[PDB]
Amino acid sequence: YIPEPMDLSLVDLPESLIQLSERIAENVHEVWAKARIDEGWTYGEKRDDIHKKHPCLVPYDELPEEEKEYDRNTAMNTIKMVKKLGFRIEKEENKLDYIPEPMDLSLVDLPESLIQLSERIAENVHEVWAKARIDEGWTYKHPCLVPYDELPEEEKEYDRNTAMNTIKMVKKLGFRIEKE
Repeated sequence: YIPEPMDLSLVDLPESLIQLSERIAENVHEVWAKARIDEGWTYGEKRDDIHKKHPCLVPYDELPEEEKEYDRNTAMNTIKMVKKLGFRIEKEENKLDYIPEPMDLSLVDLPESLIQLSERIAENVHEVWAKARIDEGWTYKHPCLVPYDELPEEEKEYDRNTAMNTIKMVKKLGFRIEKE
């Protein structure tokens, strides 16, 4: 099995999609902070995994720039995937006082075309994961290094709901995704 992820190296994002990419990365930080603060986590300068302290539990603007890169690139890469498949994307606080306010996607409905788009994203994301690690000498050592088709529906439901949630964030942020 040789994973072949989509080549995004030639797609170029205009300013409106760069900004969309950054508001997505911002919202996934808030989702993460609400999730863990409700789990009983708090800010501390160094991170303790058993006393539930962590330093990124901060307003997004007070995160270090390196600390923002991972989500920004992931969000940007998903937008590029959507672009390379031929989809248009068009329209239409103090540290101690920080309460994360993630978007609510509970009621965002996705048409069937975008649900399958989400599935296509999840497949390629799994493909990027495999190649990266298969390039570093891994082998089936992980049992997820399989064709996306031959993954167990337990894990395939996870990747697909992650991509589905990004597509919902785009729609709640006022954008429209249409083929051609």
